[PDB]
Amino acid sequence: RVGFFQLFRFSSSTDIWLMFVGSLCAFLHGIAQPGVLLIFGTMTDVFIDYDVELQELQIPGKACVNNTIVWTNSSLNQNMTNGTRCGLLNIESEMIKFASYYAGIAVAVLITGYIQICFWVIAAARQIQKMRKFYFRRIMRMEIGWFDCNSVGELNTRFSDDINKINDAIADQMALFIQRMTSTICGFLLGFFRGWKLTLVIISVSPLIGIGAATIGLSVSKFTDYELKAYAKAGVVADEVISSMRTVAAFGGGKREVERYEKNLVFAQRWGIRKGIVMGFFTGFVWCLIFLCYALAFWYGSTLVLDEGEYTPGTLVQIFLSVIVGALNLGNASPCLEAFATGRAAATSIFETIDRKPIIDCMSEDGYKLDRIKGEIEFHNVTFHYPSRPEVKILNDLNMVIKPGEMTALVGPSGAGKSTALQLIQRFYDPCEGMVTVDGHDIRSLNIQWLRDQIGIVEQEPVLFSTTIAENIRYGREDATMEDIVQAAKEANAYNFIMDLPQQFDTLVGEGGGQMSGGQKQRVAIARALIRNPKILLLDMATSALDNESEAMVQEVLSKIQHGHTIISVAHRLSTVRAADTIIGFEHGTAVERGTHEELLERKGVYFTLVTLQSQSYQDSLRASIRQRSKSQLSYLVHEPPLAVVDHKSVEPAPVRRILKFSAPEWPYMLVGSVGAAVNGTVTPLYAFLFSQILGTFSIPDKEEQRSQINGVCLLFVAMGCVSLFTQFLQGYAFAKSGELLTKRLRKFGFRAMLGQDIAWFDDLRNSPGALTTRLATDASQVQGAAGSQIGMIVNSFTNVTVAMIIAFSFSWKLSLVILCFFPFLALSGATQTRMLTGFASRDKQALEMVGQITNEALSNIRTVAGIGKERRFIEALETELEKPFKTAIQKANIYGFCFAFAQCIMFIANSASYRYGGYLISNEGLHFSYVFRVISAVVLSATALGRAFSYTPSYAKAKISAARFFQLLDRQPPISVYNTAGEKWDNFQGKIDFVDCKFTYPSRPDSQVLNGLSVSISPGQTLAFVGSSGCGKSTSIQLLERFYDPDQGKVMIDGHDSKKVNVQFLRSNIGIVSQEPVLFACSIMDNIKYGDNTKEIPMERVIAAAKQAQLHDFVMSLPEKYETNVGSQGSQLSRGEKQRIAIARAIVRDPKILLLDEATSALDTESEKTVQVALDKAREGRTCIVIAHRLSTIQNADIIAVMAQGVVIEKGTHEELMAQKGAYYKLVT
Repeated sequence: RVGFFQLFRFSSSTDIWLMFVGSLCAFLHGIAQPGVLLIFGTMTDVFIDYDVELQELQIPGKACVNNTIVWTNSSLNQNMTNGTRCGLLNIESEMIKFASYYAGIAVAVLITGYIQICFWVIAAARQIQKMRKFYFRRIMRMEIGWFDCNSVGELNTRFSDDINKINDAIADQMALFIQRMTSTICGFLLGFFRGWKLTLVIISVSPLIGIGAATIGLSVSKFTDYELKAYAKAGVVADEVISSMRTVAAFGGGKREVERYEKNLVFAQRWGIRKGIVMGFFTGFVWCLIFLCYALAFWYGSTLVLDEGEYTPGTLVQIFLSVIVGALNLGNASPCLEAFATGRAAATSIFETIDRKPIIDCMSEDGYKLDRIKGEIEFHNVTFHYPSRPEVKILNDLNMVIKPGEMTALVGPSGAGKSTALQLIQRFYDPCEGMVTVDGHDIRSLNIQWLRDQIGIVEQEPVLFSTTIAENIRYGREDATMEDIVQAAKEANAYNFIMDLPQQFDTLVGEGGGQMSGGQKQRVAIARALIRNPKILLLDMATSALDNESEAMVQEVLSKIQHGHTIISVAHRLSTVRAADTIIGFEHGTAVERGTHEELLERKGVYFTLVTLQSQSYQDSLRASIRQRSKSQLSYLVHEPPLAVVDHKSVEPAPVRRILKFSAPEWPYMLVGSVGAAVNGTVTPLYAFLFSQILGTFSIPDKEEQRSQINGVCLLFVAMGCVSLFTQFLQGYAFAKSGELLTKRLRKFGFRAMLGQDIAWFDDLRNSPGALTTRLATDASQVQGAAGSQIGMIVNSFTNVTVAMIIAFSFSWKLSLVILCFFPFLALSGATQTRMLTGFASRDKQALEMVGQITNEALSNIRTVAGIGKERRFIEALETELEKPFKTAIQKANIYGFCFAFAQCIMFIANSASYRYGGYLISNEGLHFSYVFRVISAVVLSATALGRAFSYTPSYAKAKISAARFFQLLDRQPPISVYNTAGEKWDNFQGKIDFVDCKFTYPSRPDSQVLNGLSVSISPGQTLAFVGSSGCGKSTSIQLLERFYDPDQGKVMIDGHDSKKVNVQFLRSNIGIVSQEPVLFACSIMDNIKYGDNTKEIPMERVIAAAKQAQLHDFVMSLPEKYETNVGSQGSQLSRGEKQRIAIARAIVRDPKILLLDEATSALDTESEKTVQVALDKAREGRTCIVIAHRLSTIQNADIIAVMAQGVVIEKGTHEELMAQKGAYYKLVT
């Protein structure tokens, strides 16, 4: 949507110069990497020429008998027919020259790379600082309707993240893109313009590699969606069971659910296997294509192109490496394009909200300004509806006037637009129709900044800012003096309270500061209103948010010193309007009454008389994890060139011992994958060795032998390609299978154990059903990243390194030690880069936290800022705060630039030193020149591989964290284990109950809501009813009788057996519960009814009897499919009045000895209550029932009752004798 170059719209001249210089330096640096190969070609040509000369000089004196052609004295004044063929080439001098060239290139790369990053990062930081301050300046000027439409929760995200995305888009990423694009262009150009036949030939094979890479890329996304579609077949079961855990526990259906989940994990396992197969196969295919391209390139570059005489070996090597480098760095530019797209997309909202012109805003050009106003204000035909929902009219032809120097009160229903009238007179909105005037002038065309200065409002709910009390009061008026603040506090009745504080007026009083009671906050808000001595005072239900004592105290401050200046007040309670000079009533958004107390007492005064009479979900996480893991595995496609230059850049955690011990059962797959990875690691140094071998053959004098050896090496390349294909595919498949098996096992055990935890474990907010589902789906999958792939990567890197070191030390140990000095730096470059980057990002976010704090404080209560406070102060405060992120950004620029430039330049220094020493070795010791290339390339490639090994940072730690989260679960021993052993069982269950003064407080809930002193007993067959308060007892007795919780103190006696001694499952097998909400399962009606005794089979006749007893048999028979009809989410919606009867049948079918009717008959209508009450009453025949009902005594008049509201029971007996003793039961008939 937004043009990419629009992102730089805030660039200044200094920024333009910085970006231009950075781009120039990036261009020069990018040229360096493919440009160095030109020197390498001539270096290898010199090596080969010297080797040919040296091999010739070993022949035994050809010219010592005859003149012949090319002997030693050809360098001297002798008649050798072919001319100079010796002496003139001093190898050491040439190598000195080339090492000097490499050192110079290294210095240039260092300087240019540093400047590039430094300048680009600095320019981006400056531009985004300016952008953020401008964006905030624009928000604060939006009309409040714009804030009604837009949520603060997303404005904060726009301010924090979206601008960070733009930063990433115009930050160093642009410089890296420029460098890599110029590098690849030069890499291809220096091939084409040195040899075009070979360059064209090796390019012509590129399309197949492109197809392979594109196939892998498409596969990532395709199989992400396929996996998500696959696992949901079990995700639905998991979510269903966990979201309704209490019913499953009550009916003991855990085993069936576990089996159902196990039966469904297979689809996800299968799709994981297939994704692994595909990805491994295509990676192997790409590797095979790479090696076949190598073989073709070398065979063709030899035949008819080098042995025929067109090229020199140096040109061949240079062309090949230049094309490889170009292809590699074209690939590395892809992340920059993704970053550019993300930035271009994210900038749409920011720029549109920056360019938006506000309807009404703080300004001085809005027009007229009055002086010496009477304060008189009036309305005319005002009709208005909130722009967030224009469907509903709030005001309708409002025509009312407030006289000056007096008070006016507003009364009426809350929905009569009572308060909205206030927001219009401080001009939060303009009326849709009509006009509002003050002192004879329309509010529009009157300078808003001046207008809101005359008005002073008392907020409906007090709001204070994170500063001192003195400043919070001074916000009302800037030039207010300290004694003025003291006077305002005294008038507001806050002075005495404030002076009692530990630090008095200077105490911080924000939400982050010392907390205060609501009354004191309202008092200080009133002081803030008063300090500006407003001409018009608005009281928008000040006391509505306070308790009775604070209500009275604040009302005492109000209506006491309020005279001279007009007051417009909305009454929280009607009694307070008695002193108003006038009273205006609001109904259907129009003024009606218009008469003072005596005049509105002309008739009933419905409101006043009435008040006096009455009062006197996992999908996001799973998708992200799947995509991130797929991308992580994609790193193995990396392939550098030999020689040349490297590819610069492509709750506590559990011990790995536990993870591997848990993953033991699938060892053979891991072993096979390890073998595959070992061979794959061996591959790289072997191809470096083959390259060095190729270079050597060009010094062979016998042309036919040279041809034979080159053909042999090409065949070895082909064989290595095939081996790499097969081994890569095998590794991928084996490790994918290991990971999937581990994930399935872990999910099975995790879900199986999750059903064994005590109910209280589910109540914890840390164990929300959404959180549990996310843990089961995502975390169970991430654990494989620490067992399967990690072992393979470790083995791969280890084998690579060991083979490379073996080759290097076998062929030359003196040169290896020289090149080995740079090995640590090459290995640690990438790891240090990544970890420094993430640390800097974390520090930058920590710095942004303060801007987040200030901006959230400003926006969360924009109404207070705009109406009474000052808008400009917050803009300037945020501008001042924005310095810290810029300060951190500058040092990030410096440090990151240095660390990047040094990492780039280290390789060139290594080449310089290594070849400088190799020259000496060739000159003196007599190494074959091929060994120098062999050693250097092998060591460098092993160093790069080892460095890439340490890049496991993003995934390994979180995999261990997930493993720890699962392990803490698996070994947990809940206080009440459904899987516990047998205990205190008996066959003769009688259903006798007895509560012994139980004490209970909920965990994860506040220690209030307590059950205290409950002591009641029920004989078999008698029904007990609980009624009274809506808390502090009643319901919790249901959950204690069932083993959901155990009493904190006291005991519950079931048939004379202590509850804590009875086996949980055996006890729960005899109880039947009904809940106010009849939760059901998506199976058929018959399945739900059969759910009652899932542990055993039952005939259909029992279901018929249960449905008949539940007033359901006839109803279900009327459904299209009868008993087999599907239920719940199937779409066959059934009203609660029917699902309740289904639940009643489910409870009855098991023939429980005890019934728990937890507030049934709470349906939506009286008809449902009538339908279900008969079924409930029939259910209790000959059973011990603990019935709880919200309805009056009509329900519970059947049997004994308890009525208390404090847990303990004092009043107990039949309703008739409860009536006789004049108990609290009378309230049920009063």
